[PDB]
Amino acid sequence: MKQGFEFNIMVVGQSGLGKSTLINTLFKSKRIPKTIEIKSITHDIEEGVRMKLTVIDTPGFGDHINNENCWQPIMKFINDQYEKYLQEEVNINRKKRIPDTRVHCCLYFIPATGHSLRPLDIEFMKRLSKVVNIVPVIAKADTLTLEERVHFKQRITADLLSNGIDVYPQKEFDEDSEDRLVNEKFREMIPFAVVGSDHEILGRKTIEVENTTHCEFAYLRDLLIRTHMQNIKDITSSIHFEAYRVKR
Ligand SMILES: Nc1nc2c(ncn2[C@@H]2O[C@H](COP(=O)(O)OP(=O)(O)OP(O)(O)=S)[C@@H](O)[C@H]2O)c(=O)[nH]1
Ligand SMILES: [Mg+2]
Repeated sequence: MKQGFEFNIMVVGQSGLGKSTLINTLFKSKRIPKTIEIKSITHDIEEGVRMKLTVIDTPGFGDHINNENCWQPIMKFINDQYEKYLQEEVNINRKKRIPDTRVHCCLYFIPATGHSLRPLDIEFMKRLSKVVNIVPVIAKADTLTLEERVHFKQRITADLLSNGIDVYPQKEFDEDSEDRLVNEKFREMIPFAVVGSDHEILGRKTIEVENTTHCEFAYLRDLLIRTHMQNIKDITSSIHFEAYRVKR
């Protein structure tokens, strides 16, 4: 006795940052081979209401000498979903609901270098933010100490700001004071410090990934699935998708 709400999360980042590991971690909260192709993974989860969660795994980039050929297949997948949705909106014969395969949210994995963002990730996120909602994440946050994590977060924040990378929740979309407070609590977490679960409590040789004090994956999951879910979709539709509609 519930209804199905669709939600699409895409993981993006360099090779071996724990993208696939986080996906199975995220689904198992309700050797992984090398990701060579873009794969969508869908499972129905009942958080009172049923949600049709789809997670899109992507092959890592930054591994070659030229990475423009790596930033292209992901941009095509995003726009193709924007294309598949638009071909059904113009479809005047269609009596049925449109299935939403559009990427609503996109996690971006940042390597724990402990320094400023590299030109690659900067240019990549600037492209992605222009066509989709990005949520930057500190890949393998267990790599860093407590002190280093604080310093790294402070630095990543400065880059997004200095490079004009608008991440969710974009400040230009805050309605009132109550909307801003909840959004501030989200932005203060960016970049989210996540940890993939090695075997099984979902732990990491030990580090409980579902613990809010050990890492921030528990917060990120609930915020994206429960708290910020509908707001992301609304911005994906009214802002990002309309930007695509006008271009074509
Ligand atoms: N220390 C640590 N290691 C992790 C974490 N998450 C994943 N790993 C390790 O990283 C390695 C790669 O995990 P993986 O899922 O392959 O990243 P990946 O991006 O899929 O590799 P690729 O798909 O981009 S080519 C695995 O050996 C996994 O155990 C994490 O949070 N902390
Ligand atoms: Mg992978």
